[PDB]
Amino acid sequence: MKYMITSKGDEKSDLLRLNMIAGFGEYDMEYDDVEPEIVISIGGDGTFLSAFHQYEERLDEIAFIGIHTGHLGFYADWRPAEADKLVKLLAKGEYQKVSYPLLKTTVKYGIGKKEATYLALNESTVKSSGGPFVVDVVINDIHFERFRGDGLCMSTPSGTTAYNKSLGGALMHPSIEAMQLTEMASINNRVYRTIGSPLVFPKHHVVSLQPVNDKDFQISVDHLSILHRDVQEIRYEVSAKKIHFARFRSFPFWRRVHDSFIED
Amino acid sequence: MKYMITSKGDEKSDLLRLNMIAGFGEYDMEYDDVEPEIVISIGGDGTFLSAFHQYEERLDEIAFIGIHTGHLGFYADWRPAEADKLVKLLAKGEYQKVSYPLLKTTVKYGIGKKEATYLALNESTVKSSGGPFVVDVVINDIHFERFRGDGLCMSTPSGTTAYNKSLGGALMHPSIEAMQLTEMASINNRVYRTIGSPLVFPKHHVVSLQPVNDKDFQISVDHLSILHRDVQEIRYEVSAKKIHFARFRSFPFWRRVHDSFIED
Amino acid sequence: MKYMITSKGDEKSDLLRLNMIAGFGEYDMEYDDVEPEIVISIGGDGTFLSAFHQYEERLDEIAFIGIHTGHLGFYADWRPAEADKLVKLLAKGEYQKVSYPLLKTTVKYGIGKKEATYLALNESTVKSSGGPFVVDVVINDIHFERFRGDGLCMSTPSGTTAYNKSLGGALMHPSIEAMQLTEMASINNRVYRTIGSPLVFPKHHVVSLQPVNDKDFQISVDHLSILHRDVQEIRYEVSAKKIHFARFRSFPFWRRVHDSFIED
Amino acid sequence: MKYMITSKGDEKSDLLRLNMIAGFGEYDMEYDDVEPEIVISIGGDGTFLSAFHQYEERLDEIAFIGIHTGHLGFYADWRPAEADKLVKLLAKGEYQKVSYPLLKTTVKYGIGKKEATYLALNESTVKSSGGPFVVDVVINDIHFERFRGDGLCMSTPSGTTAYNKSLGGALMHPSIEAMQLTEMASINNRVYRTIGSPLVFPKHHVVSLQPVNDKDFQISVDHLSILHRDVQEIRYEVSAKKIHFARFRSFPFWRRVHDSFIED
Ligand SMILES: [N-]=[N+]=NCCCn1c(Br)nc2c(N)ncnc21
Ligand SMILES: [N-]=[N+]=NCCCn1c(Br)nc2c(N)ncnc21
Ligand SMILES: [N-]=[N+]=NCCCn1c(Br)nc2c(N)ncnc21
Ligand SMILES: [N-]=[N+]=NCCCn1c(Br)nc2c(N)ncnc21
Repeated sequence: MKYMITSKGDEKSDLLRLNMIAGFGEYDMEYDDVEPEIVISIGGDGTFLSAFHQYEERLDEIAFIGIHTGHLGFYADWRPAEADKLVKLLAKGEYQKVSYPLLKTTVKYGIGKKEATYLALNESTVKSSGGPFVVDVVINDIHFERFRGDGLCMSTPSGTTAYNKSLGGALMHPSIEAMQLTEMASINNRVYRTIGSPLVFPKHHVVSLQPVNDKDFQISVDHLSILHRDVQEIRYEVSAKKIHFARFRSFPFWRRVHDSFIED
Repeated sequence: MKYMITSKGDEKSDLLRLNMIAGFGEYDMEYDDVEPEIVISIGGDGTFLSAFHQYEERLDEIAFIGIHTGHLGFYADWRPAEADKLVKLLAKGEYQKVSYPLLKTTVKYGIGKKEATYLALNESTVKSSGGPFVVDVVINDIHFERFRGDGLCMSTPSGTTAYNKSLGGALMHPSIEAMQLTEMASINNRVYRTIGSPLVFPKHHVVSLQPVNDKDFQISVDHLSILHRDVQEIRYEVSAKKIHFARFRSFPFWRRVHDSFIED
Repeated sequence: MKYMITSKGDEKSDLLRLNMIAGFGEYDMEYDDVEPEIVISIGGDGTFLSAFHQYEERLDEIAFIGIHTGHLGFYADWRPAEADKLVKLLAKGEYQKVSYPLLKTTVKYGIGKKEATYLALNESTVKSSGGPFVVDVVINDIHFERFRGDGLCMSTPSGTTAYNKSLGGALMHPSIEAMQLTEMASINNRVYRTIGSPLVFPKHHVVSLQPVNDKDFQISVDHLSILHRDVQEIRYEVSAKKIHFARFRSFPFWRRVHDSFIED
Repeated sequence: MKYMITSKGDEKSDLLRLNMIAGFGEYDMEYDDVEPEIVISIGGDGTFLSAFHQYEERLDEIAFIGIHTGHLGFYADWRPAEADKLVKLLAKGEYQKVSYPLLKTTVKYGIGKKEATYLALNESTVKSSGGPFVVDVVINDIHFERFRGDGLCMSTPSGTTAYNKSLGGALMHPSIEAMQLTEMASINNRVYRTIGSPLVFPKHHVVSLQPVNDKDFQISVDHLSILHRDVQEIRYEVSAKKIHFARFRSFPFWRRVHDSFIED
């Protein structure tokens, strides 16, 4: 079938990519970076994230594979020495697939700008444009808290091992369809109050951020970060779309967690 | 149908119980504390927990209701002033039910003791009998970490607002079938390593605690706490059984979280 | 003696300032905002911080007083109703003074820029200009750690109740001549390692931040925040200068902590 | 002068002790475990702590030395290979000394028990005898908070790298004469409130714990832990006594922190 390969750009990843392309030539495999059914990432998790966002409009027809040329990654979790064996089973077809949930982000503005929607594989964060960050947090049309601090982070299940982890969030198995909200240096006293604990939301729950004074926020989605003007609402919810991985052997998530944070 | 009412034992709760019993006499309602279909708790969450454990062998034929005579509780979430209105719709039958997941705990010993299983509504904790607490944490037959510290806590979703919250755990909506493991003052250095972050496990995942040197542990299940001798394994997993609540009006979990921790 | 009064700018603070000026006219008190010996701040802690930085070159000849027109502040800790009584003892002379330690910040550049030194009453923070923040932390010419994360915060003792507190730092009594370093969402795994815990340094200890790749950092000193280019080193140490307060009654720091965070 | 050596009891430490005793015989050194001026500990920090408490009534006439036969310790910070060189300079006399602050603990009872005072090198902790732990925290005769949770920990400066560190406390240089109080899984909601942050107290500040309902507490001092009955007050303050170390080369505290927690 149609496939393509993205590379980190260094000497190790480019030559591994050329080797896999040459190996794919020995099989009925067509290179196509416009409508691929198999997208292979070579480098790190950042290389995988770019590959995800390059084809986020055909997620339902693509099975991703990540190869790490450096340290082990949560998405690029196959060593370069397994590249040749990867080519065989990838061209043989007939492989099982694993799907992870994604985060949907919706940004609404005033008159002049159309509602913008984004799709995140790791997390989406909100900070202020320069002054103090103050927003009202509304959960399913119910006012929950007035947050004051550095910012907030909403994470996918597979994204919990990234920025979410550094903020005290919990690591959840990617088979749980949920999203997790964490705080960034919240100010708490007798007058200002936040929950403090991370919050885990199931499907169909809508978490809304609404400005109090400043309407400009620095919003990030994975590696992309843009300053948004005249914002009326930020809307978070578990996406109905999922990312599909090609599965060729058992690499449990908790083993991947152990290898990355305990030892390997 | 058959019903019964437990009371905290103070003057406020006993008289409210007698009032509801008198009100139930005006309807086709039989008092039975042996095979009740409706169990009403009056007092606090601790009173509700005792009512849960008193009838944990007929959870599939009982719809629980909690009434708080003091502050708002996560299980006893109905004010005493709504008692009369509660009697009407409770005796009218025809009400919807909400189910929360439970935690299954299995304790295995050597020769002489039979495997003991417990059912928790909030959480189960493990500490040492006196010396240092050291256990190996095994996730789905895979060694994950060697934990050294004060202890560990495995929480239900609805139990996340209790002891789990005090240990840095995340608050998760009770509709998510999961369990959450948190650490208690773990020692970390160059030689001893733990994950630190809380872990959220889905259904069918088995988390096992195995001793290293001492085989005596102080194991708690909700309010009950017993010293266990000659322990070979502690086994945690989401229970196949659920607790059923009688639903008479919308009291969202996140609103219950807001009223208890933000303001009311 | 010579005195001056700064105001928050709102209607409540301006009229209180005019009242105190009129009261000072009944005594031998000269208004001078060039060489004052008494600087009175009316508003909040932010108003006090501006007054501190306006006269940070004559700290050894000025006794500060803070008046809070809103909620209680750690520096503006006198209610407006005590203004008249404040005027009497302030003009009577003869009052005791309390001194708090300050933080000295030194920023070194390459060729073209002179070494810049700053004096902070609360804290100084360092973040990246846009990309990832990575610095080597050197303590008394000894390499301690390579920090990767959002940033770092070095706090004065009296500044520990501000941004330091939101980052997990400890609250220390302002009579202890020290400074406290805290982390901002540090990334930790098997390859990247930080201490995690806050660090408290005594006098004459020098903590140095040295770049790894990017040499541009967003450095803050209290409310001021400037992007610094071509930075070679950031140097932190307890300042030899102290801020002097005029003391007219016992308001213990721990009581001030209790009133602000527990209840009042 | 008079000296003595304590051993961990294993084969490595006993033989190293006999070797040092034989080496001391080549000099004017008298073995005396009743009135020694030099106390050498061989093993780990736990071996050093026992040596400290064995001679805590002659701390002003003893210079301690710690030798670690296993991993590096904060008190036993000299490798076994430096034992022979240690004997020479120890018998040569003429060495500088370093002093660390200690924590004084005072426990008061009702009629029948005399006030008991303890001296801690690391920390003192308080937990409940079985039920819930609730105490009022009084700072310099001022009520600060009502603590509810698992317990509290008051640490010396050098003790901050031990149990204090596991509870989120800050690491402070042992030259700062202070003590640090940390919380153990405190319950916080709209009705119950604690400061949360660790607190650092200078000399002459008195922190008092007073019971609310239960008067039985499990009080620990370093490795010793005793259940105290009918307790009226627990009193913490920086001790006027200090522990003296013999200094033979520069091993900075922050380097000792780096070697133990970052890498070595
Ligand atoms: N070291 N490093 N890189 C910074 C982190 C990069 N990263 C990305 Br992108 N995704 C993940 C992830 N799911 N879990 C952990 N880390 C991640
Ligand atoms: N104050 N107080 N009581 C101590 C806590 C009692 N508690 C029980 Br039991 N269950 C819960 C729960 N699910 N969430 C919060 N708190 C709970
Ligand atoms: N609410 N509010 N204002 C944000 C915090 C303002 N602030 C300043 Br400035 N100094 C301090 C301080 N020493 N302790 C606490 N807070 C402070
Ligand atoms: N691994 N291990 N042992 C458990 C900790 C033993 N320990 C003792 Br005792 N004192 C200290 C100390 N000052 N800093 C760190 N650790 C200590």
